[PDB]
Amino acid sequence: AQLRQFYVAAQGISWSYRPEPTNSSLNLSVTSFKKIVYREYEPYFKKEKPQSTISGLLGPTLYAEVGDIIKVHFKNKADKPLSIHPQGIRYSKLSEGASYLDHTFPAEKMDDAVAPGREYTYEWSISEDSGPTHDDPPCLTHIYYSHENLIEDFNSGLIGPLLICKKGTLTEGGTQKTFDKQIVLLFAVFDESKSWSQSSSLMYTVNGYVNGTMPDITVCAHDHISWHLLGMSSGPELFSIHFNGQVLEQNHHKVSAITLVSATSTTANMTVGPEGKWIISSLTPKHLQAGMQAYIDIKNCPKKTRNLKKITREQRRHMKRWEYFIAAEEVIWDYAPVIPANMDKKYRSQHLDNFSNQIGKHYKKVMYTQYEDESFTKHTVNPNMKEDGILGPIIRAQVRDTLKIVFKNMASRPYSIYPHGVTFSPYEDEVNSSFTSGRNNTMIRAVQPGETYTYKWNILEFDEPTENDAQCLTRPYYSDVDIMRDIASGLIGLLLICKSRSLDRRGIQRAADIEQQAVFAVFDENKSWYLEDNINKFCENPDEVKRDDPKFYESNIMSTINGYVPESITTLGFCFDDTVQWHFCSVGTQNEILTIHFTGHSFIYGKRHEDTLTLFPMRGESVTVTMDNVGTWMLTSMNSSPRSKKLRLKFRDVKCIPDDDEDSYEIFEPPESTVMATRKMHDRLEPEDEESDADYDYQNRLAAALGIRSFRNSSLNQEEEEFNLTALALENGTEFVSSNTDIIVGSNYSSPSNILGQMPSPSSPTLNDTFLSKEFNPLVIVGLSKDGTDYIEIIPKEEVQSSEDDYAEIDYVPYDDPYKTDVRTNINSSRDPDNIAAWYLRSNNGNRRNYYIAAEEISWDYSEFVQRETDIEDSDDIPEDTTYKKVVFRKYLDSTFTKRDPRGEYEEHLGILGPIIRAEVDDVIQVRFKNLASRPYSLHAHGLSYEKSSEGKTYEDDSPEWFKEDNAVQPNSSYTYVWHATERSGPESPGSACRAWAYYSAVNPEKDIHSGLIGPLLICQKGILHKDSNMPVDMREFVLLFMTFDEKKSWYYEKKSRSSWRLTSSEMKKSHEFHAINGMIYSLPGLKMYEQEWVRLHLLNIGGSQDIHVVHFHGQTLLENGNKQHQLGVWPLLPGSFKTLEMKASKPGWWLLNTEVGENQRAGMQTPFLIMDRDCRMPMGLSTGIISDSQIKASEFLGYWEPRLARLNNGGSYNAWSVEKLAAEFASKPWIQVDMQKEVIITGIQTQGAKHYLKSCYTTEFYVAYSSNQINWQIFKGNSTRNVMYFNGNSDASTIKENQFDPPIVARYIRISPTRAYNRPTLRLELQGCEVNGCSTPLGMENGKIENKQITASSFKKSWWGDYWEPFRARLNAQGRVNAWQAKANNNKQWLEIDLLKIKKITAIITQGCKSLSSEMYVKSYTIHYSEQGVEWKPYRLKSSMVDKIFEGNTNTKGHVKNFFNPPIISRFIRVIPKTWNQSIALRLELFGCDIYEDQVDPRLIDGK
Repeated sequence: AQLRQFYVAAQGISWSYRPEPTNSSLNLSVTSFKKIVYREYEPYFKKEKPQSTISGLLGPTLYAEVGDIIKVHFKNKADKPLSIHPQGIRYSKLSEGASYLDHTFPAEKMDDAVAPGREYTYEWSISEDSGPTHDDPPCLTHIYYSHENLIEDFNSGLIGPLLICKKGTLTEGGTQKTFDKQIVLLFAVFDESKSWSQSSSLMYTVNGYVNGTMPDITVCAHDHISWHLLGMSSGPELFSIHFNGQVLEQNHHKVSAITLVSATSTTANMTVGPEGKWIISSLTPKHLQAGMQAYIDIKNCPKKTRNLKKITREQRRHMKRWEYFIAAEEVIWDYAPVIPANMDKKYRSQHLDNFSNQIGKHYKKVMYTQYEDESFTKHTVNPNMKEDGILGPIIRAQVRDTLKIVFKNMASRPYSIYPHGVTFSPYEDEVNSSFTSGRNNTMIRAVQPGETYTYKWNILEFDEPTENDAQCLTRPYYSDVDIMRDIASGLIGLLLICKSRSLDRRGIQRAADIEQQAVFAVFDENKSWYLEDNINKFCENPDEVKRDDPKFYESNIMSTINGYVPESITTLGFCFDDTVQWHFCSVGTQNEILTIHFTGHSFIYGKRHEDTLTLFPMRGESVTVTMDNVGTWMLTSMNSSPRSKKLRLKFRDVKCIPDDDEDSYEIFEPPESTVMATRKMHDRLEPEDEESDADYDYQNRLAAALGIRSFRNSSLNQEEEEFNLTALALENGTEFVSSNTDIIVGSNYSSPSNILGQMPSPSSPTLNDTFLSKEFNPLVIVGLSKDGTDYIEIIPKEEVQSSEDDYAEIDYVPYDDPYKTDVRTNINSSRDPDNIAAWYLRSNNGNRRNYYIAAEEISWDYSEFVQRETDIEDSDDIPEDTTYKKVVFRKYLDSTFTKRDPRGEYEEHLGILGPIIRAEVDDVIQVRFKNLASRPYSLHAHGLSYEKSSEGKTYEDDSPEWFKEDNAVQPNSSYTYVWHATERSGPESPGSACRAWAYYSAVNPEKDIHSGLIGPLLICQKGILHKDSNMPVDMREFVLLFMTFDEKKSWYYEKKSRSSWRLTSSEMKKSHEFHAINGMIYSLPGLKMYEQEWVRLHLLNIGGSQDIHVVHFHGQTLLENGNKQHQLGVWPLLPGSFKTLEMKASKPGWWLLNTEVGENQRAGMQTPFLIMDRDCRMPMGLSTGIISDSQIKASEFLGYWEPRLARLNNGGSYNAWSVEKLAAEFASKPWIQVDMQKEVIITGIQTQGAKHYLKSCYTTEFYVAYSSNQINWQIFKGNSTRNVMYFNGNSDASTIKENQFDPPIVARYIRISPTRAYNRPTLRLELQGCEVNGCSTPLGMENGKIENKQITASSFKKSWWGDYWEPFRARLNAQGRVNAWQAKANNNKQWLEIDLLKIKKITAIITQGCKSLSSEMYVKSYTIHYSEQGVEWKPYRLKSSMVDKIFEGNTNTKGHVKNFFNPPIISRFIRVIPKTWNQSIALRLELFGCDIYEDQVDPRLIDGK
């Protein structure tokens, strides 16, 4: 246990982004912007503490360890109120640092802002749950900033780092015990226009420097470094950091590039190379336009030589260096190979044709060519596939080997090559500055024309792929002299590094084909230096050209895949039950993010299925796809940007010929070693044999590991250091009910009958609407006019497929014309009978699950629940008050489509989202779709497997005599879709309960993102769902979509007419569209949860572009579960992402939900949510006499049985309320209305019968209604199937029955009405609940908890009659002749004192008294005093003047009176002063309030030193 005390101050300096001096950057007043920055001081603010030289504009680093307390003494020194706010800590209301509407008293409003020249103290406590001990690097990093004004505070500085470490790894000075150096980096963009001073300057900055002017970072050789990477900007930005000639390990993955988004942090581990000076920078072209660079220098520190810097000798049994030959040769390139017949012969297009638009484009390029022997450049080129038009040769290398590359330049300019992450470090010690001068920061030497050179790559043991990776990795390689202009010319290469277990492309499962066709490149001809030569011969004359013409500038950019335009590309074919390994990479960069989606199949990424890929600039990925659906499909750039929508590939999965011999053309793989022409790799030993026929030949100097090698010691021991405090116990992701209301009985249920017994939809007998219809037929109103047509089809007969890796490739001649025969749909009798659901019914699973869905049109208002915040009338939110026509999905009951199913209480935080579709593993789902709109719509699933005639797109090639009924459902029509759940759609083995998918209408992709059609669905394991109703049983689930809506693309029949697009480029229709979560901008209701409870969250984002959303929950830390137990604090969401997370609630109150991206958070996307209390089963009066009889009203009573004089529970002579006549057919029943004058939380209700005159009467069923005003009300429904909740009621007289409201309700008027009863309808009720937006609970726990030593009336204990009326017996319900004391003196100077050990906050007091049957005696008035230590005794007085407020008292022997007081009192000692007494003084009491959470700052190791 330690106390970490820090002294800080925010002060103003003069700064110009240039380091001639380190701190006060001025020279001859060239430029000087005002800035405000944090600074650290010595104790008691005596002298400023000296700063290092690397960090110019960066706050002090804060560090902490689990089990400690942080105290901060912030004070202000600028002309601005400022504050401080951390990110990943468990807050309290006194140490948050942010201001919003949370209904807090004035004493809680000091953290919001401090005045210039004043100071405040911040206290934080760390516990197990906010800990780093979940199988991850020991120390996590976070960022802290100012919350007073997000836009203006950040742009003037005010940024600081925070670190949290595990237990036992920290020293006195803040350093660890193992690592040698810790380095922190910051990347930022500063905009001077939005700042304290108004100017115009935009800077891209590392720390505080611009244009690559940063002091060097010098380290020694072969040392371990720990890196802490941040990144932040006021707008949407992304960073792709790269370290030259180095490799890193992150989250059990070996990487060479680090991707970051604004307001994120990351930790990394690194080992450095032998020597040299290297550059580090980003890869986004916007960053390459500016400097964005930093330098690193490695020196040879003496006597620290670890006997290994980077060296491995040549004693490898299977050496891969051979004689590799490449060349860089000029060529004429034709982009469209369609004008030849089908040659694709990569021959030089010598024809120099010149048209208006180039045909035979003859662009001058330079490309990587390949040869055979050491007599380099003689006419012998190794043949390969006709595809891969412009990519260089593919290179393969394993671990622990050498590669010898011979490069000859023949393109009249210097050129070179270097790979990414392939080598831990090039063997730069061998080379010398005589030739390899390294320029300044390269260490790689270019080669002049007519010269040859040799490079020696060496793969070390530290470059091996980790066990939690794919089969093996892919990396790019290109030129070094000038990255952008060399990339503009067509030279690209790929290198594959494969594992010591992965034999070098011998056999990868059964990989018939390997697709290197996965490179997307954008070529710009305005930057390659070959522009002059082609522009000389392009036009009729070269003297009339200029860059002003858009038709000239835009026409020179070509976006292609593998150098071919997507139009002129043939299809592909694949054998059934075959595996294909793809590897994607993007080199042509357009500072954009790209995503791709497969149709009909799914990926396997790591240990999970994704079915959607997002690729980053200059990054490589590897996936594997299993072929299992016999049909034609298409890879598409789904979720595309508004531009570049023409990116598609076409493939076929054909049923394989059953011939035992010569099913297709195949001799296996005749090369088997990538051998079409030898002598390029003749020393490439046989892939069949690896480095040990019987043993590995080994030569190394194994002394780098100071300790034991310990490769056996895979220290993934799941170590869990534990330390708990307050009420925060250790947690791991499981199914935890934790602390809330719950009972052991009931709970789960089974599903005995599954094959056909599941008919749950028509269960509800009555509903709201009524209009009769039936299912009819598909009813495609339009004729057979090309609704189903061969949109895409090519039939190729090609031999160069070559069956690249393992097994045969189809001949494309002997295929099946339908190739969807199976037995399912290959039926020539009738048409499309829905009996295929009976087929493939998986064993005994059965579980035919039926759903009915309709689509219809409504009107929507974005901002409705803002009324409470709408203090000024103005408009709703805009002069155009946010009302637009939309179309949505809705759920009905039966095939008639006549009655609607009302939305209950669980499903109200949904808004525009449609009904939820739930299923268990391996279940058949039949869904009916009914179109009630005025134009066609369809239904497209996602993730789950399906067969054709169950899709919604209009691309398919398979067009049999069935002109497909689906793909268009015109008005007044219905269809039946059949879907099947399988194993690959389920969750993981050790992961959460289940995951989430989505569906949407997909016939034009601009009706699903917009116009309101969203359909998220859930698939979960066996034994979870309930038989009667498809409901979860274990945990509370929440579903969160959030995405901006643009009301200009929903133009079909919700058309954007609006006075012909009325705007002046300054309206929110165009300028700032509606940022919304579930269709509303603020005040999302229906979010309630208990304290110390587990909640499952499904965060899903689909569609959109260039939108990255960071999610923050105030006061809570969320855990990510599944197979690795990774804990984090903030999650970013990418386009087309689905995530499942778990969360635990910490403390009650009102908290905020937002996204901390920046300027798009102040214009919407905010939501306050509530945590209520641990328990609320406290009676709310109505039996003890607190509630008066004037608040009770009924409509009918028999007479002499009053309705208001009968609400008591356990007494009376004439007891209850009677009606004397039950209704005929329905309830239509008289009601009892109860009012409470306030808003409270209601949880349950008790009931009792009647028994008099040798007769027993009791109600059996009833139903409840509630309201906040007497105008309108609702009917309670939850976990029920008959759309109204029917309670079980009584069974016998004089026996209490208890019921629970599964979601707590909020209201002020309640009314319950019976429906059936035995004998005459009779009732007797009691109510249970608690108070809203406050801590109201038996804090003192006077009735059972406090020991009999702290509540002795030490003030004036002149109380005893003699061992009879001993004090501290003053408890609310003390049976027997026991109560508080009776004063012997009965004077006016004698009072009561109560002591508590810890400071606590008291809110209300209930003073029941006069418990004595012999004689009744109470108190009529009293006053209150309090103190800190016991010498102050500050009287409780009103805000007007110094007057002791008088209080009320009892009025009868059995009476409970509860006194409030608006300002709660925070103290330890309390004193009660009796003033007026009817008779001898007697008392009983109970205290209410709560304890301040983090006051655990008792002295333990002061000053932390």
